[PDB]
Amino acid sequence: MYYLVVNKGQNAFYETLTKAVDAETARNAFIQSLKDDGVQGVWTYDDATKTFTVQA
Repeated sequence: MYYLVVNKGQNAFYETLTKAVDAETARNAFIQSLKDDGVQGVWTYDDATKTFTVQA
């Protein structure tokens, strides 16, 4: 569905919000594009917030 992501590492901050239809879809589909920008990091998304944080 509509989830937002925020990448946090040591010297790079990138966050994007895109329509993913579902959860794991946002987990698999979004993670690719979200990583497509800042793959270097790995995200940890919450359900309470509905946001993933790609941290490297």
